[PDB]
Amino acid sequence: GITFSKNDVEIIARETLYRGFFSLDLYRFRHRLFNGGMSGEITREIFERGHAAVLLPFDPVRDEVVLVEQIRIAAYDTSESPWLLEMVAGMIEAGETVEDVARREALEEAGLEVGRTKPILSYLASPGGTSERLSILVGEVDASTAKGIHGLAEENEDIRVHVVSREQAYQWVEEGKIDNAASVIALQWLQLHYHNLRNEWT
Amino acid sequence: QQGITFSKNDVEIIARETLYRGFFSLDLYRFRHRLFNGGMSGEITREIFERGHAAVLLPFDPVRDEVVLVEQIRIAAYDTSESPWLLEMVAGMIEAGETVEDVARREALEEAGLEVGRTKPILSYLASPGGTSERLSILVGEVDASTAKGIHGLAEENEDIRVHVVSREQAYQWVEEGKIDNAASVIALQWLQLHYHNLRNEWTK
Ligand SMILES: Nc1ncnc2c1ncn2[C@@H]1O[C@H](COP(=O)(O)OP(=O)(O)OC[C@H]2O[C@H](O)[C@H](O)[C@@H]2O)[C@@H](O)[C@H]1O
Ligand SMILES: Nc1ncnc2c1ncn2[C@@H]1O[C@H](COP(=O)(O)OP(=O)(O)OC[C@H]2O[C@H](O)[C@H](O)[C@@H]2O)[C@@H](O)[C@H]1O
Ligand SMILES: [Mg+2]
Ligand SMILES: [Mg+2]
Ligand SMILES: [Mg+2]
Ligand SMILES: [Mg+2]
Repeated sequence: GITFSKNDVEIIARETLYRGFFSLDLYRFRHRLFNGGMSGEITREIFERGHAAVLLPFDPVRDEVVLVEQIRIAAYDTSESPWLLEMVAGMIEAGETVEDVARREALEEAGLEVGRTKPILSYLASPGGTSERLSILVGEVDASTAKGIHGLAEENEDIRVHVVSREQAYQWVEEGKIDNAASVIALQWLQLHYHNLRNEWT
Repeated sequence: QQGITFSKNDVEIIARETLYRGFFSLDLYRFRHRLFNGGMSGEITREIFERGHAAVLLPFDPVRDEVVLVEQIRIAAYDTSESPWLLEMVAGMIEAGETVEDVARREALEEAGLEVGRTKPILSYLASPGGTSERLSILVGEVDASTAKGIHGLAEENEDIRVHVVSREQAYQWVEEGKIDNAASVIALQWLQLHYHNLRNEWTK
């Protein structure tokens, strides 16, 4: 496994470079080197935007997945369209749990009640430049109740529900039609675990 | 089956404003877009972290069923991880005029001392598109894991990297256990777990 621990790094200071809806911080730190020495003082720019909960809504009876479609303008420059097919997800605020956020967002974004849940994985989105961690759950849903247009208007959130079969969703990952990290991770996990999960939940 | 509903013709980007520029940038996108129930939104603003785009290389030894991991500190992991040293894929930013393949091969040498044989695309993904534009394009690369050892990275860039060789099965079990938990490695190693049988047959013929 890894070589060094938090006993091997000192964060000297963090400087807020930008404070708005999100923050950008300069971390100043020193750390042990693999060759046996200590680094000098290093600085890194880090995008601070909190952490998120992600829900894969899976119907184990029908072998169906619920996707949500919404515009993500940051996708515009490298994608055919900025509207993406994604997992239910939202930011975790102070004192909330991953699972309570997932359930609130499943209701607000897809009109879905969630039954049983299991953790998938918790991952760092891009840890060279952002602290963001996302914790994915799979949630038992009745996909026949998933339809229509959702999202909170007062937050300029406009979301369309799509229901597909599991195999169809995974085909869309293979084809590049679904290409955001949270959805790729969740649906690859589903393809590796669906036999046991469907058995557990049926 | 239809898929997504709207295209770039359905969104108007009114302006972008750089709010902060240093090594990276934070931009404010100002835009309007079509609504599903009809009509156009009002003006919306989003803060977007701009850091360019990256190439990622999963170094896979098909003879040995082994993967090469690189360990380095990622200080952004500190607040949510037991240690900021992460086990990762070879990866680097893509400079203008460069291909994903060119970057992947260069970084394999710089970060792991690895010569790469054949490559195949895995997947290209958006890291976190609600708040960053970053796209990462993953290749799998054919390597001899018996050549993978030691300390690498560019010291003049304060890049200090240690090579680890593990079995594919061990690497994937570490994803399941949360010991590997950065997106690029998770995506690449899940893909490998779904495709290694055919990939080994393809590359050992
Ligand atoms: N946050 C930072 N702030 C300042 N300088 C930095 C930073 N990150 C890197 N540098 C400088 O830039 C040099 C080279 O950075 P390269 O190695 O091509 O990129 P990558 O591997 O870091 O990022 C690639 C992906 O993997 C990661 O997970 C990222 O999140 C990306 O998603 C470093 O040695 C530093 O001097
Ligand atoms: N970039 C932004 N700039 C300004 N306001 C924003 C921004 N993003 C969201 N808001 C405001 O905050 C509201 C709620 O945004 P949240 O709870 O985070 O949900 P989510 O699904 O968007 O992001 C969750 C993850 O998925 C994505 O990939 C992200 O990268 C995350 O990783 C928006 O409707 C706006 O009012
Ligand atoms: Mg959301
Ligand atoms: Mg929401
Ligand atoms: Mg790198
Ligand atoms: Mg490098």
